[PDB]
Amino acid sequence: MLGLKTSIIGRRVIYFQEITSTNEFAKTSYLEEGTVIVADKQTMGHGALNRKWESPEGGLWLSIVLSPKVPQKDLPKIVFLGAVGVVETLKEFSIDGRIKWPNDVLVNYKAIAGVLVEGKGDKIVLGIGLNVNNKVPNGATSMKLELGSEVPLLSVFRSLITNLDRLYLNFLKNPMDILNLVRDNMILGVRVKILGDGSFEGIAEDIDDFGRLIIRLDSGEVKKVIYGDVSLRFL
Amino acid sequence: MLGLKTSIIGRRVIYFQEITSTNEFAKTSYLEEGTVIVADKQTMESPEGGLWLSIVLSPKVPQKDLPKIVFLGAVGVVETLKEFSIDGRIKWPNDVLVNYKAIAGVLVEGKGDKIVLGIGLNVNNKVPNGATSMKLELGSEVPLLSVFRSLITNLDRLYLNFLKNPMDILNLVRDNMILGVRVKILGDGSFEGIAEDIDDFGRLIIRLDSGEVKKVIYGDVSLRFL
Repeated sequence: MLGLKTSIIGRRVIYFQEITSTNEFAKTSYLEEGTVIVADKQTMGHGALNRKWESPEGGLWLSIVLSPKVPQKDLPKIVFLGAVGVVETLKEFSIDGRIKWPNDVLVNYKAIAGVLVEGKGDKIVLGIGLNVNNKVPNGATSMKLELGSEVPLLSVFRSLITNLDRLYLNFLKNPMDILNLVRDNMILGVRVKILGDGSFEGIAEDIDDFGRLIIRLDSGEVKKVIYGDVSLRFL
Repeated sequence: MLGLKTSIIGRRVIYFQEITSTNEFAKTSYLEEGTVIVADKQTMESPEGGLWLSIVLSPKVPQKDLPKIVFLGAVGVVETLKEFSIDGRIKWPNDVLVNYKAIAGVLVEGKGDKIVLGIGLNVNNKVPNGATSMKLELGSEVPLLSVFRSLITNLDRLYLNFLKNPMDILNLVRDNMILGVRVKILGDGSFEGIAEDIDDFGRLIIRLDSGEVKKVIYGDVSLRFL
């Protein structure tokens, strides 16, 4: 009854009034490629680095099952499809989102969405959490706060699924393309600090052909940061 | 993202751009009670524009009451049609007509612990000769999702009350069914008479011209209006 016209993502959609985690369900259940798992609220949701995700009613919480037949080295870039898809959807609603490498989307430096990718067998699960009408933590934002009006949640879902399907179909053919979209929609030219062991600071210059963040330290040294188990802060 | 607030029916919803049959998927798959299977179209064809869904139910009521599940679907559809100002009436015991034109059909299949309630309703889809749709009745396209929300809400209320008071559904059927007219019952041969009412078991009571009264149990018979 939803009348989705996408080719792969959205062929099937499993909606839950409540769920522990859309990503966990997607990982442990046999689902055909393109299946979208979406819930009104998550009781045990999280994002990258297992950062607890408050997923109250009003937000868009979903996961997508993908099994891309692309070279092994390209498989990691799936996370960027999510970030770019969110940026494209936000633009349709007149909101300018920018990517905080590698998994977050900010609006005027305020967090509005997060992406996470996990694996189970040969299946890849792309998880996305977008603040729409839900209440958000101080410092964060939502489509509702940015527009000063409630936003039809289903309309956001339709828009995002449409954008993700388009990006995914092209990814299967031209997998290097997504990096260019990320590059043009990410926050660069500013100082950042990579947290954790061997912590360092420098200017986030760009991302390379592997999606690694290229940072120029004040000494002139150039470091390439792999995305995945990385924590970054804007200075 | 749908924000359904129902108690059981609609706790989960599995949507398909296309499927062979929502009833077959529901019967075959491991699904929890209340899960709704809905598709834009069924290939084995229920065309795009219609509301094609199946609901997984596990009612813990006496076996003598289970035959009444089909009525939950028929009444639910009638209530939704009335919400859209369409006069749907029940053709005993599983069809809904508008001025004698088919607009919806209900199909229940079960094996005890799992009963599948299937419903097909013509909304914006093209329909066969003699049938009608919500779009044809209202004169314009009807938001399919709005019909879905309305129906799911009605079915959930009807189902929850049925679990506690299985007899209540019968009065809603009587109040919304086509009666007082001649019908032909086809099965082991056939007979004709006036459809008088439904009894406490949901059986159709027919008065033959001879005065004989027959009680029809659905399962291996078909009803035809004359």
